[PDB]
Amino acid sequence: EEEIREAFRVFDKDGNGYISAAELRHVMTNLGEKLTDEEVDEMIREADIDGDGQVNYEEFVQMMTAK
Ligand SMILES: [Ca+2]
Ligand SMILES: [Ca+2]
Repeated sequence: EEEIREAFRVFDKDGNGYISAAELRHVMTNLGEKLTDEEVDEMIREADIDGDGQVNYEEFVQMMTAK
């Protein structure tokens, strides 16, 4: 849907394909709830399921969607 994807398009402001923790916090800002840098690091954790040291779009799905 646009909600998830298109807002994700705004989320990736640069459209680089890759999400940083800092951008997680952006999405968090969009979400209303803004967590601090500390938590943003936890965003790497919760968002980084593949374990590459980065947050990607696939993982953006894997974080919310999960399994
Ligand atoms: Ca980005
Ligand atoms: Ca990753």
